[PDB]
Amino acid sequence: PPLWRPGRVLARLREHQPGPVHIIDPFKVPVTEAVEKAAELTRLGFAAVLLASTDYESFESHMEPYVAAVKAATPLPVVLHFPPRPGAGFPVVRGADALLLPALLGSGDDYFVWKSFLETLAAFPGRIPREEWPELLLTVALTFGEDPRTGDLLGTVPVSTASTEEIDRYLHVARAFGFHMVYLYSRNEHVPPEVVRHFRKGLGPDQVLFVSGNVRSGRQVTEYLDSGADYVGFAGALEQPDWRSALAEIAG
Amino acid sequence: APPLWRPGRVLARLREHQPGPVHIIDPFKVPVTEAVEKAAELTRLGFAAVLLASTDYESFESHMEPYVAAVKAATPLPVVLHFPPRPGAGFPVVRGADALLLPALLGSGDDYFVWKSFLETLAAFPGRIPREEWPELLLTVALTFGEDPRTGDLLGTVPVSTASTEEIDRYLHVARAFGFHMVYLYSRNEHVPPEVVRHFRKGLGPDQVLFVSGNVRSGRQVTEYLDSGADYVGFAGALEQPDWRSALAEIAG
Ligand SMILES: CC(C)=CCC/C(C)=C/CC/C(C)=C\CO[C@H](COP(=O)(O)O)C(=O)O
Ligand SMILES: CC(C)=CCC/C(C)=C/CC/C(C)=C\CO[C@H](COP(=O)(O)O)C(=O)O
Ligand SMILES: [Mg+2]
Repeated sequence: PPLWRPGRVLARLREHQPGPVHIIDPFKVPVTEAVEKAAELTRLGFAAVLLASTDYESFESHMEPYVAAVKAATPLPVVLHFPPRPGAGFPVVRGADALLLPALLGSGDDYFVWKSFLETLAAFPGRIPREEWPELLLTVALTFGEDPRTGDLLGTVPVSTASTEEIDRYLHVARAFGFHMVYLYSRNEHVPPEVVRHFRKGLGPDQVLFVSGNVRSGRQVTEYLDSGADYVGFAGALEQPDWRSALAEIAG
Repeated sequence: APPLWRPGRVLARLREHQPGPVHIIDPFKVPVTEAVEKAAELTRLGFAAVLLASTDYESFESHMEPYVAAVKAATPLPVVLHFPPRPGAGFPVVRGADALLLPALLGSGDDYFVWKSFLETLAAFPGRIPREEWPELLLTVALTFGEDPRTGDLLGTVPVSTASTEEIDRYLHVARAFGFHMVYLYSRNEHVPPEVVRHFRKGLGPDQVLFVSGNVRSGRQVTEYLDSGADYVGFAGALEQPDWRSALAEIAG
């Protein structure tokens, strides 16, 4: 089993053409609605389905059957993205194709910078046979704009864009440590397109670049893809009754 | 549960013990009876720990479990293992060791030796050894100085540039933000520059332990490195000879 080495999911993300990726928050979206949504993602040509949230409780009992219901509705890989908790590490369930593991390089708490990875692997394989574990996508995760919620929870400080000094240090780490992916996120604002370009030009060719946060239009998706993002994530735009119209606009 | 990667007793002792020399016994070259004779002397000098370390090893578990047990019966000092990892296995480990020094070779061109060795080692934990009997892990930034094709060929290391502080400062930023426990500055064929030691001491947090080793053969060298800010000054080869008692007395005095 690849585990922390590159596997099937990373290969699919590297070779698929760039595009939008819908993110289903499984603790806010009822499983029946997630299944209806998942059936549409497949038709649009998205590369994967991400299940992600800042908050979670009773993870294993909720997520194992939630992941199975989504997998029955779409052939796309199902990737989990959640923060770790001291004493447990990152949450995991069998059936997920991959876990996106964020190393929060801008956090003031070394647990969220990377020690969460050590706690997670110490606990591996735990309850799940090694042969059935999801693959791990080792990711540099950076936050942009004022965000006291993630700051309070994970210790993140917004990345300073007054110079490229801080991002240049993250680029050196992303390259030398052989991270698989970089995830640029803004909870309350927008990751700057020029930061996306700086990362695309500074990363190796096989390092996958995700951008998300407040993407609500196809124009925003296009601008980020033109700036070099491999995938543009969006969750909140579809957390409403008229999600089918919003999805068609974002994917158009 | 074992502290494992969290700070434990061995790190607390390294943090609080008086700075000084630390002898490193290569267990694949030094016979165990000589290691035991050495261990008794290191105890008298009040060194902080006994390191068992080597670039090379074979049949690790069967050789090291009895070797560590004999050294532990000879000294009350913590026994710390320091060896390179191997893809497919991670770092080598035996029960009985108090701690394993885990080197993140930040200057390597191979990401396995930069840090993925840590992921393979923890994945494999607990493995063949019960959780409660595992050694503590000392998370360490490991940096090499001077021409060294042996470590370059084995682990992908490139000598750290001392032409400016650009490279070193990036390693300090990582050492601090990632919360490494220790920094180990090593030169196989030359000497780590005392000024680099001082730059690291000034740049590290107060609880980050700084080790320097490589070609230390005299007490004057130990004093110079301790005066430059090293917490511990390692030495192996100086004692790999018949007149080791004289050499130890000169390095420790
Ligand atoms: C901070 C970090 C990057 C990782 C640590 C783990 C962590 C907190 C993972 C949860 C997923 C996440 C980064 C943000 C939540 O929502 C956005 C979509 O936003 P929108 O509703 O605005 O589209 C998403 O899932 O990407
Ligand atoms: C490259 C690195 C720092 C870590 C990777 C793992 C690794 C190769 C561990 C083995 C220990 C080591 C760094 C060097 C061997 O001898 C010196 C003492 O030298 P002297 O005989 O000149 O006194 C020592 O043990 O420190
Ligand atoms: Mg494990």
